[PDB]
Amino acid sequence: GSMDITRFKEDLKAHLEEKIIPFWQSLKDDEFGGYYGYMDFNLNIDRKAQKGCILNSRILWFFSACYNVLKSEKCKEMAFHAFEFLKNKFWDKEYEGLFWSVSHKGVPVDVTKHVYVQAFGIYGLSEYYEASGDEEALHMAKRLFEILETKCKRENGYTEQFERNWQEKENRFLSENGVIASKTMNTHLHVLESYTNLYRLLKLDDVYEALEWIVRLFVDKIYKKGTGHFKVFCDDNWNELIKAVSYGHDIEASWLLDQAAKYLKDEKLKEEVEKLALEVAQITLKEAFDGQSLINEMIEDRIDRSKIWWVEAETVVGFFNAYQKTKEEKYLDAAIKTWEFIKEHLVDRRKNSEWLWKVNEDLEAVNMPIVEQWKCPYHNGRMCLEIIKRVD
Repeated sequence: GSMDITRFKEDLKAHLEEKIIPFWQSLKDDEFGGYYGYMDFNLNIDRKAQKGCILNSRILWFFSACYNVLKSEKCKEMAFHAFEFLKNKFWDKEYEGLFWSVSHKGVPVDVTKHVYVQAFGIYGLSEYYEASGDEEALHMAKRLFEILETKCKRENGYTEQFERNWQEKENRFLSENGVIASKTMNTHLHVLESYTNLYRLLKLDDVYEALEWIVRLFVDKIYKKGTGHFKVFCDDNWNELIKAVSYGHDIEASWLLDQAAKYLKDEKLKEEVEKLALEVAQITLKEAFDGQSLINEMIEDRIDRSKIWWVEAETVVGFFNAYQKTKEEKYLDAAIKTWEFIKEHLVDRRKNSEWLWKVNEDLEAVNMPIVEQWKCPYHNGRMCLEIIKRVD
């Protein structure tokens, strides 16, 4: 460690406690349960917004994680609130697993079953089990795992979308030209993430084997060897639909794979994964870090240089992780620079706000919501919690 690293940690801990935690506490829906589903750019909450399951599971994970790391009793209470809504409204009592979305009152809006949603369920429920000891949370997380492995898994990865009763259907995620992507890196990344958390807490052999399997899938099929980049949207055989790179997903995968590797019982695979993770960090730094922050994506030869909140959050963690593994100061410098960028350009200066969704390539704010089904406390909250955990 160092003086700079110690002060970096102290800065992030203060930010988490003084900005992020109180903001998300204010989204608690005491009328119908869970958390309100939308807040616009002008900081207006739409209490009647539909509630996404992934957003609720991310809030569940976040408050549970805050308790597990900081021991805030209030955060545990906020986690309980999210857990109640998951159990009561998002959990399908008849066919099991988690609905895609419900109304603000909890009425099912979209009852289809997506692997992306089930994975975040496992991630949040396992974290909540650690926080609370609630065996019901454990049971649901285990059942989600069993359903993914026995109903959704195929030889080359997971089929990603199902009817409510687990009959498979075509996926819902589309390429930029509107073609359905049957295999997506993002869905499979969050399976990996959730299985790592589940194994961390349960050490069960079935879970271990599935963790190793999805890690191997990333090494053998999803990673583009030597390039530092993963495939993004693919057909059913992991052939790319478009030449595309998502730099935020790359750098997130780098440290999530490195994290999974710590549990691997195969030393040869562990060595390969650690090498892969470092290659991704090195190339991300070289290609996508512009001196102050990370750009977003490149589709064919078209580069999006917008600065997106979650991309910058994952960059801080991914580069700090690379520093820890290599002791190369360039990664530390990039991590702290990216945080200073976030502080100056993405942390909302208005009262009663949090982080902006994005600024454009000229660092101008763009009208986007502060809270939405896809904008959560998980990426930025986890950035803070990871540094707090990692710095002694």
